[PDB]
Amino acid sequence: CCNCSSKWCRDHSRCC
Repeated sequence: CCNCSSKWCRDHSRCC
């Protein structure tokens, strides 16, 4: 799933 570490992944998607 989306990686919380990522800045864009968290900025657009929510942390797993």
